Amino acid sequence: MNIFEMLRIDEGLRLKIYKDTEGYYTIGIGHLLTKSPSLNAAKSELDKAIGRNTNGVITKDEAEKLFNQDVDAAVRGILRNAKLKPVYDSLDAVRRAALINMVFQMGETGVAGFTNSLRMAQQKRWDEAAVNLAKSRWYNQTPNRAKRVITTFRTGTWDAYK
Ligand SMILES: [Cl-]
Ligand SMILES: [Cl-]
Repeated sequence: MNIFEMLRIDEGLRLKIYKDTEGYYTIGIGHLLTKSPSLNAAKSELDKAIGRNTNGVITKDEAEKLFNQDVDAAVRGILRNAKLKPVYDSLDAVRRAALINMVFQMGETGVAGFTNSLRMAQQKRWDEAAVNLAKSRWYNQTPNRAKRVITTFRTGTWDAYK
């Protein structure tokens, strides 16, 4: 298990534009294209991202390409964030993947507002963090995923993903 396989499981893989759980246009392995309700807009963002006229359809390789970029960006976002970096560097490799997952799903910003959970984790108070993380819109809107991510953070193992 690793970050790539972990997110591939949580996000799935779709080669045609689709709407995510929030109703926004997305493609591939959870690559958000736009918050706009315009499909044309979304198609515009897709073509720009891929470098061709896709007509809203991409290949597997193109999808995996975007995924790599997205993961890399996520990580760099964490390291560049003052709120995040210290937590990240305090963690073991498994829990680090849990935090990348969250950023990938919700943005640096969104995650940096789990301040309290962030602090407990820094302190290695796993159970408490777990409970606090669950008191969130995140958990109530996508509970199965959120549970997987939260057990990961809490235990430091890949159990939820088996
Ligand atoms: Cl892009
Ligand atoms: Cl879910």
